Amino acid sequence: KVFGRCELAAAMKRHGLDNYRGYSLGNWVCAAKFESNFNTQATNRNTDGSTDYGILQINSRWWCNDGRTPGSRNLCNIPCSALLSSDITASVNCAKKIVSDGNGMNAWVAWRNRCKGTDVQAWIRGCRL
Repeated sequence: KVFGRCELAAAMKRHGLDNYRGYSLGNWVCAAKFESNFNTQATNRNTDGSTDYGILQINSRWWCNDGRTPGSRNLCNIPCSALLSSDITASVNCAKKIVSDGNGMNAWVAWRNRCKGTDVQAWIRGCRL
């Protein structure tokens, strides 16, 4: 599914992402915009055999179980396929762990390249949630 800008903002807010760990809602919306273009089915296969999944392009190396190494890593305790659901619950809950892992939102390259240092409030402008 491809979310609308404010539709996603509303959903993320519903899941308590607004100001989570000091990161305003606009940061999360901006991140999704440039990581997957608001597409929950977005998948990115890296040249290392790993894959980034979903709306927030979470990498399979550490955060989910893709069936190749059960019992290993999988810090979010979920099958990577769960990150491809139209229901963003899994992606959001896993993102909360990622953002608390010590590198803030810098764990998302698209965010650090196109969102960081900008007025992310623009991403929720007109949403009046």
